[PDB]
Amino acid sequence: SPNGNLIRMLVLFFLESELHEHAAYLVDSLWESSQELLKDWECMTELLLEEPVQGEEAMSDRQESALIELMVCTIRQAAEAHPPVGRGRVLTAKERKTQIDDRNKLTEHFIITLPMLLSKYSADAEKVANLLQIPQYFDLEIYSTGRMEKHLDALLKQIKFVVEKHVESDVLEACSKTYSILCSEEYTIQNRVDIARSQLIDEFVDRFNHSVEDLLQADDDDIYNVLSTLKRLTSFHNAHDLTKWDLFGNCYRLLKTGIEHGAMPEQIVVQALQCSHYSILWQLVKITDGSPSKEDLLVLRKTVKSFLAVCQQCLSNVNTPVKEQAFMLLCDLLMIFSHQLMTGGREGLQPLVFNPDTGLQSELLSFVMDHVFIDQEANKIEALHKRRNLLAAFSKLIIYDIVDMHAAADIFKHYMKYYNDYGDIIKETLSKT
Repeated sequence: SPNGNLIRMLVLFFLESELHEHAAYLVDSLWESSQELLKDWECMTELLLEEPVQGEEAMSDRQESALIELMVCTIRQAAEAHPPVGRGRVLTAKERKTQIDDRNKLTEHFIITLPMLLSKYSADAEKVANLLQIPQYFDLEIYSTGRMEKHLDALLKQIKFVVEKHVESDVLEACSKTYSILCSEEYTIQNRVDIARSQLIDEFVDRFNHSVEDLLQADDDDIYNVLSTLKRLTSFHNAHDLTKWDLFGNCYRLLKTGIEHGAMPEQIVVQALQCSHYSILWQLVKITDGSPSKEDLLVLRKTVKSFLAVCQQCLSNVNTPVKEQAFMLLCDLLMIFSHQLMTGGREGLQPLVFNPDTGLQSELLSFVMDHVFIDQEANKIEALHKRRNLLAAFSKLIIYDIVDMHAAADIFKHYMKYYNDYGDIIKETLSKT
């Protein structure tokens, strides 16, 4: 493949030079002139899947990662037929025809080759997370049309292998999204994916339940067995309703054990808090869409009240990731279960309304002082945007007077004191320089 040499050098140009920071911007800039080369997906998957021939240099691991990332960018650009975010709308008749044929080409090719790609690179977390961004651009009807049921089985097989081998959050999130996508088209393949997903969840709920009992009744393995299985269940509980498995019960036991004795690892606490939050959100969805009874509402109220106390108690955990996690869920729940919940003819949801007492408001205000306004490279701007999200989620409680909006203003005036006292002098000084 002479196109193979061009693809190889394009990967080299993207890695060796600093002219293009993002792969999506490089693909977009060359899309007008090199669209046919950038859509030779048969050539890209052959470079990734075939072994080097005699006299040919093997691709390094970084070049294979860049080729995968570039390949996914071309898949998006061909399927969506518009530049990526940041570079952005009527398509001509030919462009719409090109999009339909592109969508058909990439769907048939990657329904076959994505299982092969996932199998070869199953251990590489960054590569698998990128490869799992591909099914969202599939024309999923082809699974039934082209009689490609065996390739759906091969994809479901490789996703389960990926879930079983990985604990990274981006990998587990990409697997969860792929399961959600595969159940969003037609019921014949929806039922086949539901069977594979439910069996995958059943196997990890059993392993999680057995690990929780091993831990509470500790070893390094006991800690890993709980954390690793809880990570996969927490990642799937966002997009998948896992309430038929009573996951809140064991998460509550883990959090209560960590509150009394204070020996629970921080990441088990963070995952247990997040998993419990997801369970509550799904329980609210089911209780909202249906016609619940008085017992249904008060059962969820008992659950939310006990979890609000756990999040408040977790604010005193020695580990700051637990504080931030509990604080984010506090600001989330106090906004969801406020009087906002009674909008749109849903006054029957009043028993689910919660008002934070004085002690909780004071502890929420304390977190802002010690963990949002702190004294003291790529992790600095990430922690800054994290603290901004923490303050933004807390500011919504201020606007609607869920917390003491006056006590929060005095905290704001305190940390803005240098700007109100010397800001005018500093502004006009930096202007004339």
